[PDB]
Amino acid sequence: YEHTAVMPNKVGIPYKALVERPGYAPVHLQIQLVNTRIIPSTNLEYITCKYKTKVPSPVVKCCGATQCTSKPHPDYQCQVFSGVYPFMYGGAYCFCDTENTQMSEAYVERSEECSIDHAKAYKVHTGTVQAMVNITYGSVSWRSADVYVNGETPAKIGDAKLIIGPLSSAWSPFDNKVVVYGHEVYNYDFPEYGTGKAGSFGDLQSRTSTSNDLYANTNLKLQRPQAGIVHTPFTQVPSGFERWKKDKGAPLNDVAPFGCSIALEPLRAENCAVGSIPISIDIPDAAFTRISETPTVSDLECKITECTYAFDFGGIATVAYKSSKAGNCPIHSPSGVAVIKENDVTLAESGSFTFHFSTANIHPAFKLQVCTSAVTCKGDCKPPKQHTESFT
Repeated sequence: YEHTAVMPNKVGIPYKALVERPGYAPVHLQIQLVNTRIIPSTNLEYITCKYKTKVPSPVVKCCGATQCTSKPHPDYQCQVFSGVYPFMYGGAYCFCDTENTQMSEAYVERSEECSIDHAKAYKVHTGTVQAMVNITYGSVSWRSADVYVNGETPAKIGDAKLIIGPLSSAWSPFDNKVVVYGHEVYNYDFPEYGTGKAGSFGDLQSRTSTSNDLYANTNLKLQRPQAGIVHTPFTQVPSGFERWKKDKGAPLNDVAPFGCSIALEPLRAENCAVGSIPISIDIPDAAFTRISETPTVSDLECKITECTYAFDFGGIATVAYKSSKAGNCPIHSPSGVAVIKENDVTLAESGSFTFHFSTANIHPAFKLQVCTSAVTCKGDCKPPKQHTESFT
């Protein structure tokens, strides 16, 4: 058999239904989401970190002069200072007194912390969405399995064949450009490709964690060594990675709508309850039984004892019933007013039983259906005083 419906995209609660083909006894289907992962497709543009300005030793070219060349280093800086006469330990340095020479040489590179703490700049496309469902039907125990959310791909949970999706809405918490740092992700909308602005977010952009070409823009500027002393002073804007790491906005783990955490390894968005899931289950024929051996149910009445429209199962009702034969058969309320905790009941001779339920209505109007027959419990005027509520 094959039963189709639509269920809500909510994780913790189960979705219950009664699938029934005439001639056979109904079987209770109960399928519950556990995970719901809208996983986009990401490619790593670069990883930005805090820089380090390495300074190879300055060559002091006594009497004469030493012009330099340009070199293939990131943010490399030449300039030569004139008239230094430096003073090392235990004497002066090369008394020419108009040396016309000094070589301040500074260039940017990755720091040792760059391999431990870096912010990766991912681009984002729509990608895919999947989940992991847990299903029970009839008498078979709970069985769970990862399943794609789309109309095409089926899934073998036990023996029954499952098809869910596509998701009723294409909304995703992410957007075209995101930044991953640590365990968290930020919707920083403008990672820069090869155009850094000297210390905002992108100032040392490395195409990967080990690229041998680090686009460095830090306004590295060399300065005169004053009063005749050998050192390579410089002055650059503070790190942009440090600035972003300091004054970032809130993460997307804490401002994402629809209440979803953000797993990082596939860069998922777990349990983000929005929309609906079309559902189509294919149950084995063996799961059904001939209606001859199941309890026929007639001479039925439903008295509501007491209830309250809270999230939890704040409801009790009792149905009186005149038996046909002893057995065990299911319950389900297909209406949207009430949701019933109990799945199956043992009907003995004159079996009158009770069931608990939850509702959001002041005066309910749900109709219970117990083992191939329907009884309407109008319900009483119930008082007031995380779970399933229609609330319409």
